[PDB]
Amino acid sequence: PIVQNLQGQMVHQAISPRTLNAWVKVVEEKAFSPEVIPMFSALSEGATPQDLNTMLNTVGGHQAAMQMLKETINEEAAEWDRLHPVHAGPIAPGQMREPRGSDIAGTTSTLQEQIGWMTHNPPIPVGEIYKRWIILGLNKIVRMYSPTSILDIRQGPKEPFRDYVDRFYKTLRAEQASQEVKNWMTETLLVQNANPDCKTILKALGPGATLEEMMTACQG
Amino acid sequence: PIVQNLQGQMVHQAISPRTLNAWVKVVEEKAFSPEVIPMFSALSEGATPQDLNTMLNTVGGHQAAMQMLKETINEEAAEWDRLHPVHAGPIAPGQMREPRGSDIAGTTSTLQEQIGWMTHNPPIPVGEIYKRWIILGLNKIVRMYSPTSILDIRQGPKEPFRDYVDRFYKTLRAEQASQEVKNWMTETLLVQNANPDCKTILKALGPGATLEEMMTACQG
Amino acid sequence: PIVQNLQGQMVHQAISPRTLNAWVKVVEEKAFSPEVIPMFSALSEGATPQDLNTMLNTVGGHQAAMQMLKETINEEAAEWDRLHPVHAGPIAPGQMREPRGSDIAGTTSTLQEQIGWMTHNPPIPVGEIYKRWIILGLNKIVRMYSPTSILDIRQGPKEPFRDYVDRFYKTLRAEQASQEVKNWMTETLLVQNANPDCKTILKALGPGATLEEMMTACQG
Amino acid sequence: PIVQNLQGQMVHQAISPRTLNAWVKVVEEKAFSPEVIPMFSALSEGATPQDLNTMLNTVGGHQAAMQMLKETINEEAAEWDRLHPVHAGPIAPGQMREPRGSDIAGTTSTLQEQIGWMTHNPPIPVGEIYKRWIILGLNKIVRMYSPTSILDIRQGPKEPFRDYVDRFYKTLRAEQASQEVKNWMTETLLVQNANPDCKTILKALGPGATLEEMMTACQG
Amino acid sequence: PIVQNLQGQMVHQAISPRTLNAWVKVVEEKAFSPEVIPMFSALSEGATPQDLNTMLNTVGGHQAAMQMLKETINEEAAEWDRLHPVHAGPIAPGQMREPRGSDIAGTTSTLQEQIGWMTHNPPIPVGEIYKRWIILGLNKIVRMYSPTSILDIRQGPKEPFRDYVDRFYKTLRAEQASQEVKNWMTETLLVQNANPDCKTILKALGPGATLEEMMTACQG
Amino acid sequence: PIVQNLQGQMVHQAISPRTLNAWVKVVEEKAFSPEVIPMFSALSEGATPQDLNTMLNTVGGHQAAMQMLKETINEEAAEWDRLHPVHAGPIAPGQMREPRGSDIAGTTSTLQEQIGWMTHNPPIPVGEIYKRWIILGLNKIVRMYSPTSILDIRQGPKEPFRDYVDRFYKTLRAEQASQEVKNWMTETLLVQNANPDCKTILKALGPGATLEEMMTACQG
Ligand SMILES: O=P(O)(O)O[C@H]1[C@H](OP(=O)(O)O)[C@@H](OP(=O)(O)O)[C@H](OP(=O)(O)O)[C@@H](OP(=O)(O)O)[C@H]1OP(=O)(O)O
Ligand SMILES: O=P(O)(O)O[C@H]1[C@H](OP(=O)(O)O)[C@@H](OP(=O)(O)O)[C@H](OP(=O)(O)O)[C@@H](OP(=O)(O)O)[C@H]1OP(=O)(O)O
Repeated sequence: PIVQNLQGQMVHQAISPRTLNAWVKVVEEKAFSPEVIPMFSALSEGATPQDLNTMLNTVGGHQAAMQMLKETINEEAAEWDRLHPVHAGPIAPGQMREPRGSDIAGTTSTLQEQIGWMTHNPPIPVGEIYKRWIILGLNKIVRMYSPTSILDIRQGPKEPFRDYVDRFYKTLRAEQASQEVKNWMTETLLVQNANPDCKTILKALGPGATLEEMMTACQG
Repeated sequence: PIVQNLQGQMVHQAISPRTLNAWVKVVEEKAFSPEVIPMFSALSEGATPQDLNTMLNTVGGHQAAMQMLKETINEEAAEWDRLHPVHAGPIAPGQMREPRGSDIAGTTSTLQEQIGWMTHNPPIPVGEIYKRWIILGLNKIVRMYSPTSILDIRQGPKEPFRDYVDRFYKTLRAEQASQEVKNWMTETLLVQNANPDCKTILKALGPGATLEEMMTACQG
Repeated sequence: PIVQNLQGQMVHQAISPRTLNAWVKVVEEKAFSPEVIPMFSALSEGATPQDLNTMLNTVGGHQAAMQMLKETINEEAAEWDRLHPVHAGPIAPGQMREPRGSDIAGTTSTLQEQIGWMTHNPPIPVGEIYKRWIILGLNKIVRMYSPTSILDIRQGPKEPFRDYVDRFYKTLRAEQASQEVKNWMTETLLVQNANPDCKTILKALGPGATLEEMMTACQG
Repeated sequence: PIVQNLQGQMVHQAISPRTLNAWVKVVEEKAFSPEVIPMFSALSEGATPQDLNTMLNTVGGHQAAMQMLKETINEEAAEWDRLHPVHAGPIAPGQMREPRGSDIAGTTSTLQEQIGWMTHNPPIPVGEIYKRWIILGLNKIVRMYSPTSILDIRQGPKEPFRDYVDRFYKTLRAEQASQEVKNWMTETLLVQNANPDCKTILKALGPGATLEEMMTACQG
Repeated sequence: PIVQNLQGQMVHQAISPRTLNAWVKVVEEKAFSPEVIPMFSALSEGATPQDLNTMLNTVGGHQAAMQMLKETINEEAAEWDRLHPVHAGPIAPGQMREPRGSDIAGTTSTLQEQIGWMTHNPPIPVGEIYKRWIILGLNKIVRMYSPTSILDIRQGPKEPFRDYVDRFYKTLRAEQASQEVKNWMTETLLVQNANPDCKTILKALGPGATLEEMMTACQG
Repeated sequence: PIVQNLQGQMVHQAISPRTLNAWVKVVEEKAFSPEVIPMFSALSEGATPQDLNTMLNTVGGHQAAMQMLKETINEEAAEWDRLHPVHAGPIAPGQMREPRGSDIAGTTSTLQEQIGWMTHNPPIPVGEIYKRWIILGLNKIVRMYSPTSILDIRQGPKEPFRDYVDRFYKTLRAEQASQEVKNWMTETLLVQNANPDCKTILKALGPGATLEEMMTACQG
């Protein structure tokens, strides 16, 4: 992608084969865990919209997610076009006007236009907008691909509380609810669906008990 | 290949063995899916025609498709020679003669000649044209190695709609239809080739809903 | 992370895929053993808080420890906010106010703010404070994942004392005890919970001898 | 090999061990397939005959082919010596006479001699000629390695035409006959030795066609 | 860490994860053999005391050896403090006093102090002192881990003398003694504790021959 | 090691960890074979003697060969001391006297002396000489693990001729002798020790037999 230059501006460079190999490995090993969402921001720093398009295309299978993200990109491009004032008239030499939905998506914009937009004055980070749209698409796709809800988790009589609370927090992270709702569910459902023995132990522990005390109490 | 040197001008470089090894391993481990076409453009950027020829030559097996690509290269070179009259003029330093059909593919041109063509003023990315030429072939190559039709696709009574839409979009990517034709064909056949209960539910929902409602309407 | 340009000004770079891939693979493979605590500081030196929280988020599984460390980070940030004399009123131009309880976590502080803090006059090592908080959280996590206590280790009648003292010192490294108590216990517990013949040999050898004499006298 | 300087003068570069290790491991792991013939050039660009000799000597297994290629190199060096007699006379400063029969084989010469030959104007392509001789030796080796002829191939009744055409083209590539007769026979023998259904479809198509049409007609 | 730059002054850097991963894996997999002592010196070139401490602490298990080497480091630091003059009072600005016994290990001295000491004129090779202390600790732990002495090695009645001489030399390399003692042992003990037939053949061949002649004398 | 600077002066470098890792892996995995003899030289294309002995001491096991090569190094140092008289008197400033028998091995000379000798005018390839000394030693190392002679090889009736000729050439290449004896034996032993059918075929073929025709006539 675009790499920094020693005491210089930002110039475009070829995509590292290591980056794409790591991306295909991580999207072929699990491809449906929340931690792959930060991984995206660990590799899409400063990348051109063309790089985003190539990364989206290089994935194998699961084209339903590709259609989902394409639809979200189209609708958000339309909303950006309607909200942002239209640009016309003589364009200043050396720079280009604010790109429309087609240009930011990379379908009609070449590499030179994206490079000029990155080095604009003031710089226009439409790559950031495109990747935040992709982040929203990833959020909705991980909502889609989550195979369980939050309220249906139940701890088995022989099931340890360790992996129980682990999967509870995994589904909590998969949930898109507000912070206060997350706090309420983590304060209630963590005991509403546990084993009865240490359920009553935690009830005896009183309200607002930290989870370390609960985990040291549910043992045995 | 030719890479943009930091705080300096671009210079020719030898092909890294790792890129070729990754290319050959991904060719031998994966079928002729559409997503391999962008992957090629993720490794052939800033490459001389000789580099592209070497990349083509490292193919392991499936030489029938290689013969198809060679024939398409020959016919495209013939078309290029036919549409470009022979450029006759003085030969002086700083000016290089017009490459022919055997020269764009790099079969009869040395690496130094390609470097001189790249450094010629004005720059001639004719080798890049050759790249797109092979891309064209790769397109039909996919259509050759995914012989399953798109009209005959039908979701079985026990076939989940997730895999149904996955294979439908795989064959769509294998298809040569334009963007609008693809959109129309999907918006028709997705509801035309579903389970009867899904058909009734989605027709009760009505047209205009995105694929999200299509998925969430007839779950199970 | 943060690097110094050769004969140049300070420049902030991204995270290389090598470091994150190695960290995630070693975390997913190796358990929550004490040796992972130094390993983190091997790869998280001079890193911005945003890089630290992205590295934290890229982990997969064991979300109970993640929730516990988030709680500890939040409470420590609140304590830092209340104890520190939070400046109020106007801020002079060209300055940067003290980090917030959420700015140190990186969830509300932009990368430009982090860069300004790093190069501030005088510099603010907020990233180091966050790293120390992470170190405390990892100590809590390794205490949580401690298999057994330290007083229950018993030497087998025929098991060699070599692996006995090895696991004793491993558990000492995994122990939550302070400095003076561990100094007291490293001179009396090992000679008290060994085979009787070697115990009496060590007792006759005299107190104050280092562990090399202990192991040589205990040789069979 | 010998690499160009960053806007400077030609400087010899050290041999990368990774390329040699990859070459030897792939040669010893997969096969003695003719696919090594082109990719060898990708690993021997701008390399002195010493580097080629070092690469050749580090091979493992099947020393009979090594003896064959050594004998071919010796006889071709003798041919070069007898066709082009050894030059005599004092060597003017700044130039150097052509390499001898042993010098061109990279045996009785040092790296500095190759550097002086390369910097000499015109540059004598001793390395290129040695590479051509190695290519001819490998062509003879792969001619030997062929376990069957080209005219005895027959297609099984219970086999798809894809494997038949694949093996026909791989054996055609493995052939060392003249290109003219090869291209003449690749349009006839493929149907002269095909299954009856392909034969009937092709003779219904009529004499003369492109292999794309042939292989699409064989489908179904 | 301390690594030279291309035609430029040395700048601070960080140890690559692959180096530490290889170091820890070879430490945990091969042995606590003397050959690891040079290996460490291969990976400790231009390394700050912080890097040395991190590389030391990244090992998993064998904590008894870690405690032993820490104790030897502490006693060596005490010896250095008592031997080298104890500076009292600050020095003129621009210079710093010699690092304390706790500063060589890096327990109390930060990386900035180590960098300042390294760049100070005259240079402070405190890292070299720490490395040689680690070398002494490795030598003593190798001597500890030797399962047998050099005096009680007996050749098997049917075991070939190749394995006998190999194990004799391997044990000798683990011996911490002068080179003259090693020469005397290799010249005397190699025949004293051998099989009667090789003993008689060795005595017939005389004591003036080298190891090669005597090992080729009584083969079988 | 010895690395050329970009159009600059000669600058010393430390040994790359990957080079020594590859060396030790190929030594431990692949048995002692002549093919690894070039593998050493490619890994030692310019290095100080200190680096040579450092990479030589990394190998674990087979210490008998290490002792043999150390003895040969000592005897070659004695030879160098005898043939090259020791010189005394004044030493020119900026230059160092020629290395002695102990200095070439690097046992007494420090890294600074090696650097000064590398940059000496005229250059002193003392380390190069050292490497050729090692070559001599490894020659007799080839004689160590040779299990049979060059005339006891026999082709079994059930064993294919390919394996027989492969082993014959392995033993021929491994064996150290003159060129004339190899030329004599490459036409006598192989025919004499072949299965009777193709042996009499070769005898009917007569003189001038080449291995290619030899074992293409032996097919069947
Ligand atoms: O291509 P990069 O991502 O910049 O990584 C390179 C690459 O190593 P890898 O292919 O293993 O990643 C270099 O190898 P070449 O491409 O030159 O063959 C290597 O050079 P050496 O092989 O000589 O060590 C260099 O290391 P360095 O920068 O120390 O010269 C290393 O860079 P990193 O070590 O920063 O990944
Ligand atoms: O550490 P791993 O996860 O096993 O990956 C390694 C590593 O490659 P990366 O540095 O890209 O991770 C090796 O490089 P080093 O760490 O030894 O420098 C490389 O070896 P080469 O550099 O010689 O290519 C090797 O490849 P191989 O297993 O073919 O030897 C490759 O393994 P993977 O290819 O399985 O990732």
